[PDB]
Amino acid sequence: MGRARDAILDALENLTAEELKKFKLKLLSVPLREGYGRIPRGALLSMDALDLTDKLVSFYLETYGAELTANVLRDMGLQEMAGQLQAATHQ
Amino acid sequence: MGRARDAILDALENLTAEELKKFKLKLLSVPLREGYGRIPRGALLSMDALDLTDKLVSFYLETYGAELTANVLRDMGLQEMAGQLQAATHQ
Amino acid sequence: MGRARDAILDALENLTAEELKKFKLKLLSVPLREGYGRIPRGALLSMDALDLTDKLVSFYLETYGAELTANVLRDMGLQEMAGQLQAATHQ
Amino acid sequence: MGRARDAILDALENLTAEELKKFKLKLLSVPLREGYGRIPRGALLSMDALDLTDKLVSFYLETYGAELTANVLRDMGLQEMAGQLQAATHQ
Amino acid sequence: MGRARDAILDALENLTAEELKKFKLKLLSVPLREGYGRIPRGALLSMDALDLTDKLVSFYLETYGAELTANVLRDMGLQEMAGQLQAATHQ
Amino acid sequence: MGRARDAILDALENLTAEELKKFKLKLLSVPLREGYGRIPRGALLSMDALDLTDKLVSFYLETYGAELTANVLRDMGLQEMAGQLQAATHQ
Amino acid sequence: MGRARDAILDALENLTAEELKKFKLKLLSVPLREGYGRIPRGALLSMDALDLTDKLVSFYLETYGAELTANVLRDMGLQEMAGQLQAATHQ
Amino acid sequence: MGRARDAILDALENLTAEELKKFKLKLLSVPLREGYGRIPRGALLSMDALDLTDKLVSFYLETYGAELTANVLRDMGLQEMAGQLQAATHQ
Amino acid sequence: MGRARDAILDALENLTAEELKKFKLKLLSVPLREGYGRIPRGALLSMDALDLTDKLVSFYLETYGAELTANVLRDMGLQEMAGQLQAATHQ
Amino acid sequence: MGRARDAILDALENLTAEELKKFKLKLLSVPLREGYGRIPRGALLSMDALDLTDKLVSFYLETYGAELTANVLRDMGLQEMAGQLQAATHQ
Amino acid sequence: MGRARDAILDALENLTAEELKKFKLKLLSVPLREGYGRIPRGALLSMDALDLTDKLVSFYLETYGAELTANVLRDMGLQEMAGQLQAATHQ
Amino acid sequence: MGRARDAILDALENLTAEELKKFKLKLLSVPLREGYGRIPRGALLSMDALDLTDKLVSFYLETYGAELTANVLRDMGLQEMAGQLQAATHQ
Amino acid sequence: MGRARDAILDALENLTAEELKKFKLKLLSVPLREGYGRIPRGALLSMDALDLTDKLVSFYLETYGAELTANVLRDMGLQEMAGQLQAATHQ
Amino acid sequence: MGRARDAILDALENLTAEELKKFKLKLLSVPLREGYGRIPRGALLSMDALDLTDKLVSFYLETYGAELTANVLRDMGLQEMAGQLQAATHQ
Repeated sequence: MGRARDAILDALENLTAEELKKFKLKLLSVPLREGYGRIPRGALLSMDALDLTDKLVSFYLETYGAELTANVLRDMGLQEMAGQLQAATHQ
Repeated sequence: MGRARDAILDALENLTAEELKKFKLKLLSVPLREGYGRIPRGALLSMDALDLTDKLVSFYLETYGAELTANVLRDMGLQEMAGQLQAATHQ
Repeated sequence: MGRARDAILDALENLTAEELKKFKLKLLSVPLREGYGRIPRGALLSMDALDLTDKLVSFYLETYGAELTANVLRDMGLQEMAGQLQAATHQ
Repeated sequence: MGRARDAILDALENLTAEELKKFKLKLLSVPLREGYGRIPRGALLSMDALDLTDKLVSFYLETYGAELTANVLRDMGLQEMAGQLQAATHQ
Repeated sequence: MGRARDAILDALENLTAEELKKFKLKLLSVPLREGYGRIPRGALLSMDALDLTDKLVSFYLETYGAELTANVLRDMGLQEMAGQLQAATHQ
Repeated sequence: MGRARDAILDALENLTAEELKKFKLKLLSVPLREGYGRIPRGALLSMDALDLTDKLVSFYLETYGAELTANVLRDMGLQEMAGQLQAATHQ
Repeated sequence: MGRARDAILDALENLTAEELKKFKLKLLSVPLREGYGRIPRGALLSMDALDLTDKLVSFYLETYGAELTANVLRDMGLQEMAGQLQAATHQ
Repeated sequence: MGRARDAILDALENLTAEELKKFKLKLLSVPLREGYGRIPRGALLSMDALDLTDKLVSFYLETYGAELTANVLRDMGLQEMAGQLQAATHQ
Repeated sequence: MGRARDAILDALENLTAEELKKFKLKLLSVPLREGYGRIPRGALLSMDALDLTDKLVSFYLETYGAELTANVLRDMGLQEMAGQLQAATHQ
Repeated sequence: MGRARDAILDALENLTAEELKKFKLKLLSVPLREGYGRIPRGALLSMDALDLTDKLVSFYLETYGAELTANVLRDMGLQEMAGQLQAATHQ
Repeated sequence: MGRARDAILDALENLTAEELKKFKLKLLSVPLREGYGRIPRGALLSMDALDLTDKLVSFYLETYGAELTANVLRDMGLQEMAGQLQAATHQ
Repeated sequence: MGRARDAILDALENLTAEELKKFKLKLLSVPLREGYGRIPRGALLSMDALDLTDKLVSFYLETYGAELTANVLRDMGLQEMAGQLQAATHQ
Repeated sequence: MGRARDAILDALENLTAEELKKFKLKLLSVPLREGYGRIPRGALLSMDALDLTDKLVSFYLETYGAELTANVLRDMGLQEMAGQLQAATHQ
Repeated sequence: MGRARDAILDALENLTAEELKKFKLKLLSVPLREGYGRIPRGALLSMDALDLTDKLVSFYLETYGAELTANVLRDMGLQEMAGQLQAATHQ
């Protein structure tokens, strides 16, 4: 199976518990491409890093799952984890 | 078959576990129209969102099942989920 | 016999204990083509993955049984298992 | 989904922990329009910026949620964050 | 069903998590009218506001459930929530 | 809600760190009307201006909470703050 | 039930945070009457006023629970709260 | 049938979930009279208050079942529940 | 039978409740040799250590089941358990 | 008749449900003497303590049934149940 | 049954929340006699005092279970609890 | 990993607490390159040297993180610390 | 329990905030008898008088705990407090 | 088991609350040998001394776990703790 489920894990494990809550809150309002659904609010507010990675790779695909994570990380300020994620997924 | 069982599901899945319990508690004393029964305490205080949706569409109908849910949601303060539920069910 | 009963099993076996309930609930309201019946609520809410796959291939046929499963999976958000099922069934 | 949940977050994160308490205290007595509820004291006096933004966007809507926040910010003296919020939300 | 289970909820939700402990502790020693039982210590010291309201309306009735709660609230100093509860319940 | 929770805040925020201590100390011996309780020493000697305003408005009512604060302010010499508080609360 | 669980609470709530620690420390070496147990050090050094009152009335009885608290308060210097407790409990 | 199965329940319901574990642990090593067996560890460490009461009145008799419970409660420090149980059972 | 089912248990029983979840998540994406199947998500995300060991020795054999476990453990950083497993299995 | 089916029961009833699973799993690979068979997996992973005791005394004999149980109990760390089993069986 | 399970509990209940963690960590490397097993890390780092006492008396015997506890307690500095444990266990 | 996280630490540890506050105040208005975010006021005005270094290296990269710090240090007068930082980071 | 935990408290409560630091610093290098441990710097350099007394009586015994404190007090110059401690502890 | 887990503990308990944070920050940038992983920031910036010792001995081995700690301690200035650690570990 694709390695995109491991690049996201190494990015969501390098950020503290106060930035994970902000990530999960930003994930409720980020614009989405057509044909994709949105994770319900009842789950996004309890999931930890592992469940969040699994849900991200399940609802979206590998490529879009990586791109959306990188865009959200860039938007909230952190550009080191976003850069690492882009470097890992792109090649 | 009627799609009002899917609008209620999207309304009970966007609220946390401390708001679902309040919803189930206020469902015990909400005024009811004539000819409709009340869900007993034994089962109502254990069902999750899916079981709650099924049971709500079981005792009540599509139209009244949506209206009662919207009224209860507006009663407890949440006017976003109630608004989207009304928008979906009305048309 | 047809191999479409095996593609459905490989898709419903990757669903957790909470997503299978949502699948079985969405199966009660999904629009149906003319000439096909609906699974009764008495048995639908008790089956496991194997019984669900067998019953789905029983009421519907291979092609429609795969298409309905893929549509229900896409509707509830999961677009990875839906894509896998489509790839397996189409060719 | 609307972006007014993001403009409020950028306004409640630029004020210290001594002004957040004042904001949450003035939120308990601010005048409200008809049809809207008031956040209970039990939860309002324990939330941080993220939960406060989520609850403010949930109880009210995007437009009124932004207007009330701007009015409360202007009431307590801070005219820079209120102006930034108005500029972000209006256009 | 009577609306006395809603007036009590609005009174136990406007007091913090340190006053709820005091409420539950004082509930173990207040005088009781004849014919009524006392909540056991094992369950009382673990309930939050919702279960507390449910059990208070369960063991006692609506009228006595409101009067006892108002008396306990007045005993521990809080004369705002007690006054609001009295105003809601009496008329 | 009542606007008397804001007039008290504007009066306790104009007190230096040495005058707030004297206010909190003289609040321990001021005569009280019948039916009202006294704030315990455990919490009274730790609260800041915001918590003090909240507790003053909770233990007493709006009218008595304002009158007692004005009387205490006048008693220790400061008549500018007491005069402003009286002018704000009365009309 | 006995009122002695309310007289102790009004005595442990009138002492600051550095006197509760001293109270809990002197509670570890005060002489005890025969037949009564000693609170373990593991839980005694974490209890706040409410849990301390509950445990004090649980391990000992009303009369001995009041007398021991009065003796400990007198031994550590505070003669006002000890006098208040004695007056409340005796009559 | 004897009322000794009701006095034990009223004593095992006034103790919290952290004291029930200690009760069940001390029940594994308390000295026993001749002719009586010991509850196996496999079922003892999973029973709740109701099952524990039933097992205690089943393996032992009413008189010895009350005496053993009182002695175990007195051994572990709690002399209020033990005294209440003794008063209830003796006369 | 083979003793490699006991060396794996001694390695999966020394992982905390948070590292077993990571092990089960990384087991969903680890590269696999030809001719071997993959455990479905529906069952793998609920297994504890004992069922995980049994399933690992069921789908894979003794040698490959040990090598895959050692590789997964080493990949997530844990190089003490991997060393113990290698020492136990190789000789 | 032989009493070794009762000594085994007293050893399998003194261990919790989490250790019985480990016992049943370690029974799948323990070395066996020549001439004795192995319990199949289909039945072994469903039996409770009573069925396990009966089946263990069925395949093996009294002496070997006790010795194998003692060895397996020693392997998993429990040397108290193994000791009491040896004491009961040997004399 | 032996009373050495009661002397250990009175020693592990006198440790604060930070000394029990150190006890559990140092229990992972203490030298052991021949023939005795070591508690797995997965369960040892989550046990509280009661389960710790039960496991300590289960894996080892009464005498060794007390001696190991005394050795570990003295090794970390605390020679009061270890002293009373030795005094209780020896005679 | 890059060593620029250690060169910044030696620059923010040689300056007193009256200069760290000025550094943090100047960091709120310094011009920034395109695509980079600005640290919010709520967190920036509470960080010590270590948290400030971590946030500086996280929001920006190694090179820009060092260059911005050197520019800010040069702006506020200190040319020894900035020179040391430039010498360390450049080569 | 022994009264030597109270004689130490009456000696460490008469030290100003500048002499307690000197006492704690000299406690780090004082010669120790064989068989006794030394308090680590991580915890010792933050304790107040109450925690210091508790740790002093816990690590050492009553007699040695008093003697070491008296010697340290005499070594730093204070011979009135050391004399009082010796008089209290000796008889 | 090896005693190198206890030598690290004696070195991390001699660091104040401000030096442990610096140690944990230097642990994020220290060069690593080939074949060893790096602890994620999510858990590194929350751990206390005990969890840090356990995790350090978990990712690395006894020898490398000691050498890395000694080098990091020497880098940050403290050569007494590093000397003690080397003396303990080497022989």
